[PDB]
Amino acid sequence: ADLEDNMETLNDNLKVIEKADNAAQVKDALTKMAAAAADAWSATPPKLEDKSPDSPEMHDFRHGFWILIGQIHAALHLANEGKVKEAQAAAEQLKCTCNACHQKYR
Amino acid sequence: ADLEDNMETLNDNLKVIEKADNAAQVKDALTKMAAAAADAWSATPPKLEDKSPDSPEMHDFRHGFWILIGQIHAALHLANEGKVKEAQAAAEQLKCTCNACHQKYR
Amino acid sequence: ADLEDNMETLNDNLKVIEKADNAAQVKDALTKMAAAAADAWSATPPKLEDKSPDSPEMHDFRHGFWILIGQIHAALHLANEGKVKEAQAAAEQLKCTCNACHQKYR
Amino acid sequence: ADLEDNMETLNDNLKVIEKADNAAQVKDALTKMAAAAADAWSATPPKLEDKSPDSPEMHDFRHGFWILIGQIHAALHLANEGKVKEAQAAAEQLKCTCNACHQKYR
Ligand code: HEC
Ligand code: HEC
Ligand code: HEC
Ligand code: HEC
Ligand SMILES: [Cu+2]
Ligand SMILES: [Cu+2]
Repeated sequence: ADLEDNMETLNDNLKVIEKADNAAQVKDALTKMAAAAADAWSATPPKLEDKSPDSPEMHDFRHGFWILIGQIHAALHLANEGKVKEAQAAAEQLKCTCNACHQKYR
Repeated sequence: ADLEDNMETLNDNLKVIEKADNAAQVKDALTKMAAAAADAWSATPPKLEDKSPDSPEMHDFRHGFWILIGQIHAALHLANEGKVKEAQAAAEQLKCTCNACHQKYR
Repeated sequence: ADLEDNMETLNDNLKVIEKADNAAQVKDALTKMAAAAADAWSATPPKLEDKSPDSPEMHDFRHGFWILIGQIHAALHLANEGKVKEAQAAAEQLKCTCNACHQKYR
Repeated sequence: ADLEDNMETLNDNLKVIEKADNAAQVKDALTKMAAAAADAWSATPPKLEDKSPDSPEMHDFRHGFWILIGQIHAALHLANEGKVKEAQAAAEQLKCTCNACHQKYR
């Protein structure tokens, strides 16, 4: 999609997890978010349309995305091991990368 | 997806990346493999239908999707950093994980 | 340290962790847990002294060592933000990875 | 310990990883760089002695060791499967997270 769209894609599935009924709901959000990640991972955001894509600062906006996905599929290692409340909670305790990025980069 | 088509996409991108020129195809191909081995996460294997789905075998079967998916995203990290070939590199070392499964759960 | 030793260390620091009181008292045994898991990662127990170091069945064994200290730090990663009972919770899913391996190769 | 000397632990061990020819040298070096990361993780650098441990400057700063030990361990993977060319070829690559959190927070 586009950097801004992707970001609402993840605003969606992150409350649909918090809402999560079952273990497929979670499983499906987490999918459509690492899906939704990668797409962001390759964008240049507003601010840093001045830093090279080689810049230390782009590595890191790009590494914010790294981190995120690791946090996601580690939520998926808890959705697929039968326990959703702990997966749900990895998905809340996830906003720490979210705000991390924004503050640096939005 | 069904397992063996997930596995086919997996294999097919493992060839793309192997035969890739630049940052995109690697990124695009590893982005595909992601969703792919994401999906197989839950998909169930024949040889483990006679183990509970909340068993240490089934845990340790899904756990190999955890991994896999990460070497993929770690490679994506170098793909998404311009380090084209060494994403191709990372692509090949992946294959410890893929195998390690096959020799346990195929 | 050889095998059994890295283990009980990993298995003592677990108890230390469950009961402990502060994020810095649960830190240092999640670091202990790790450091030992690093030294366990070179190991080759009896059930796999059987097979080769290039064996995939060797590679899968030294992969729960990858997983584990992966999630050890996902657990270390919560202590550091004042999240104690969450990172003591991570300490408890994290043993489905002690699980995985024992059910295969001990 | 205080973070200061942690950040010269890490550096030299890079000196001592690209000053290897074989496993343990590249396999142990990386070992203690993980301890190196582990303790630093908790410390408040000079430049955030004004912000709260709940703050997204800190969340992010100490997320940067999260990564690191991933990139380290991940290069210890290949160190343990025997792959020195591939774990050294990969330790110097971690580079772009050394110099990523420097430029931001150092
Ligand atoms: C590295 C990313 C991988 C590649 C390349 C392939 N796989 Fe797998 N895989 C696994 C099992 C138990 C099967 C059996 C299929 C079934 O029973 O229906 C498969 C299947 C395949 C196939 C072909 C299957 C066919 O009949 O056509 C290919 C070509 C293939 N896989 C390639 C196990 C696993 C697994 C468990 C965690 C890992 C991660 C991978 N395989 C990874 C790869
Ligand atoms: C937390 C993640 C873990 C705990 C807690 C324990 N293990 Fe391990 N383990 C593994 C093997 C292959 C052995 C063989 C023992 C031998 O060498 O004879 C063990 C052993 C233990 C022991 C008993 C030690 C003794 O004989 O005196 C305990 C209490 C124990 N383990 C607890 C394999 C693995 C492994 C593979 C990657 C995982 C990650 C762990 N074990 C993890 C834990
Ligand atoms: C690794 C970096 C990264 C993290 C992670 C990230 N964002 Fe963003 N986010 C950005 C950037 C850059 C912008 C501003 C992009 C722009 O203005 O074009 C942004 C902006 C947004 C926007 C503005 C949308 C718009 O269309 O104007 C929303 C909504 C948002 N983030 C939600 C989220 C949520 C929810 C999460 C976690 C589920 C998240 N973001 C995680 C980098 C990130
Ligand atoms: C998570 C953030 C982060 C990581 C990752 C990081 N640094 Fe540091 N670095 C810092 C901070 C903060 C300081 C300031 C040290 C102080 O005086 O407390 C620093 C300082 C240093 C120094 C100067 C030591 C001094 O006494 O001033 C060196 C050398 C250094 N880092 C090397 C490295 C290397 C090599 C790596 C990667 C293996 C690395 N750093 C990774 C944050 C980081
Ligand atoms: Cu965090
Ligand atoms: Cu990087």
